[PDB]
Amino acid sequence: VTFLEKISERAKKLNKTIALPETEDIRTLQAAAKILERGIADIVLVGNEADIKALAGDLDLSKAKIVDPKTYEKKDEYINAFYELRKHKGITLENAAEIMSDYVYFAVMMAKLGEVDGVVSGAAHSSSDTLRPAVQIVKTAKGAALASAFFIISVPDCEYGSDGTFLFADSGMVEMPSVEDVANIAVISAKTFELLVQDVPKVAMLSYSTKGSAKSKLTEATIASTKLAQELAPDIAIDGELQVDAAIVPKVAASKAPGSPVAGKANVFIFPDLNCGNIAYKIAQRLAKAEAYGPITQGLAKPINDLSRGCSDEDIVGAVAITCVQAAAQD
Amino acid sequence: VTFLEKISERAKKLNKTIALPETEDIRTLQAAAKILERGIADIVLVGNEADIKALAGDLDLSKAKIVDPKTYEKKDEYINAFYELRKHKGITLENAAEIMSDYVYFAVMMAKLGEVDGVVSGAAHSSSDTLRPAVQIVKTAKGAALASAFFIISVPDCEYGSDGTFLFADSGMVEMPSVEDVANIAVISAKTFELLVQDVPKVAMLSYSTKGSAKSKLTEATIASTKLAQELAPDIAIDGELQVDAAIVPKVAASKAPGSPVAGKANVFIFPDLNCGNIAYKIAQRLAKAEAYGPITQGLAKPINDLSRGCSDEDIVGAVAITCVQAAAQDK
Ligand SMILES: *SCCNC(=O)CCNC(=O)[C@H](O)C(C)(C)COP(=O)(O)OP(=O)(O)OC[C@H]1O[C@@H](n2cnc3c(N)ncnc32)[C@H](O)[C@@H]1OP(=O)(O)O
Ligand SMILES: *SCCNC(=O)CCNC(=O)[C@H](O)C(C)(C)COP(=O)(O)OP(=O)(O)OC[C@H]1O[C@@H](n2cnc3c(N)ncnc32)[C@H](O)[C@@H]1OP(=O)(O)O
Repeated sequence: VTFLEKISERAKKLNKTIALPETEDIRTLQAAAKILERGIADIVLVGNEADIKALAGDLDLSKAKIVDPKTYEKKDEYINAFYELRKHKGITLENAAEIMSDYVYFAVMMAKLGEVDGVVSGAAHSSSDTLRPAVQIVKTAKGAALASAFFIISVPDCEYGSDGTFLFADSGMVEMPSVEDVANIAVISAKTFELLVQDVPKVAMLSYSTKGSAKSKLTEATIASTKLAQELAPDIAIDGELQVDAAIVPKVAASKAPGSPVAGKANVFIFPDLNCGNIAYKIAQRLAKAEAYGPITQGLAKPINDLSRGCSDEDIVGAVAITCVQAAAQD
Repeated sequence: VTFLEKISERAKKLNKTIALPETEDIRTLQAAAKILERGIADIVLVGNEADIKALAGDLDLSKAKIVDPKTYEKKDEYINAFYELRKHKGITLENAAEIMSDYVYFAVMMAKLGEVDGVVSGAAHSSSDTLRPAVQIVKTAKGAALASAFFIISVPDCEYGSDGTFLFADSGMVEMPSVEDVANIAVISAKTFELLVQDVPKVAMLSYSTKGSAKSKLTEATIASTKLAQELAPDIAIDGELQVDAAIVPKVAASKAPGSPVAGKANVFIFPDLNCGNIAYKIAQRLAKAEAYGPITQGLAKPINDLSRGCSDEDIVGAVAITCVQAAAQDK
């Protein structure tokens, strides 16, 4: 039972390494130490040993590496690395001596420079601002035209989706996707779903309309995205426009949506905009009592995930596990 | 059902009259028979008497009034009214004659001109065909706003909303409402909610943002719609922009929207557009197990309601009752 227990039992086998820059926060050190007791990941604590000494009390962070930006033996490599990408903005060479003191920035760069598989922060830092440094240093992947935030949504006592589990996107970051984002989000989401849920993605591109039923500007920015998509990733099951019932309910799909590759079996939900995306996930979580995991970022070169201002050592452990499974994508 | 049980019993004490123009469908007659038996409404059957009786069988329709558009007292008045209503659109006197021979058109006119309180149709007939006359003839209450479509949404084992009961709008009809449309749907939805559910409305103008947590044209529109609504109806509890969790989860409301007159106890959800509105209702119904009632139309000067292909005679009975309660906005 449970997305996250499955995810961490797979991370235990991937042997990925994640950086944790928030070493002046307690729950982070609890995570590291739990992470290592369980074999979920090797870990690098970007921080300060003296500071961490009187934070990690009855905890064993021995197995974990400790890296200090202002001491660490490749410091000037990381600074050179940073200045080169950011120099286009009129930022000086020593101004990389700023920014690259941030354990966050330092952590993110270790990932880029191959020294780590991914990074997880944002526990008491800031939830829009882990993304910029991730964007500054790492940026998008390959067939990733953009990025995205998705949620995993597991509905209890549920038969629809992948035994109750869906990916919803974008439900967390991208506010007004174009026809071409909704496109690219659909494709990235299918691969993300597939890696993380280990089931065949069947993508419903959601609307108030089911293939024909209504016609407006919105409906036109959907069928469009369906068709663009159906054609970037032709081996992928994609279909639209589909209402939620057509998408997941077969007996409805068997009137509204005959011969659909997805209608009736959908397990990925792609939303027109973040109003729809966010509203929908919250309704799933709060009214349908779904467990929601996210926001999780997709489409970056290395997985860098941002946390929530109020969550537990046990949550951070799980975020790290998810990131490990994401890093498996590029093996 | 339990929403619909309370509505049905209210209907009995309200003594309203409802036209049922869909007389060539026996569901309509089975409903109308149960409606008169149960004392829910008075009924006008628009249609041919011979034909209606023939088809009735042993249904007790003796307490219903039958009205023939081809040979009713007020035919000519109704026709001239429709011409007057509509001549500015090219409709001629001759056109008006023919268009008002329609039983639905004729029923909606009966409501406009006071001879009935409301109309229910559309069970084996497209909606656009119930809503076109509704909107052409009866039109919007005062001169204002627009007709919109709401759902009553009842989530089981839920303490949020009004014991798990919500109104969602617009989740079935208006596709791309302007800022003003959204503002009007908020005010009208609040009144609909208070009437039908009988609890104090707490209206959340939904968004992915709560009270400044993000900023886009999506968010500026929700805020604009929120503030106009607050001018339109200063005495209604209306807040925005609010995410859903802020709208209904007291603990989230406290950090995201402290001091809100709505956040944490929202019972009315107002959607940016029909993508959001429809996707939301469908997820509530399909994934949260909620019983959904709708689409029901609000904002008309008189309550006209359109059914759907798969209604039972009981589903129609219930809709009549719903319409009787919507018609008691007048009463007081
Ligand atoms: S650490 C474990 C916390 N619990 C969970 O992970 C369970 C699922 N998460 C949630 O229920 C919600 O995310 C919580 C944290 C309970 C509440 O979230 P909010 O409603 O405040 O915010 P949203 O879920 O709508 O997400 C948007 C907010 O998240 C931050 N953010 C934006 N983009 C990202 C990405 N890509 N990755 C991580 N965080 C991200 C922003 O702060 C954003 O807006 P706020 O100003 O914080 O409201
Ligand atoms: S007899 C009880 C009817 N059903 C219920 O009350 C249960 C809740 N409603 C539903 O499950 C759905 O409403 C049904 C009809 C089963 C499924 O319809 P869709 O899934 O295709 O459509 P939506 O629910 O998204 O509703 C929009 C449709 O309804 C028609 N319509 C527009 N505006 C109105 C108003 N104002 N009143 C009644 N119906 C209205 C639209 O035409 C649209 O498509 P149609 O094919 O014509 O119904």
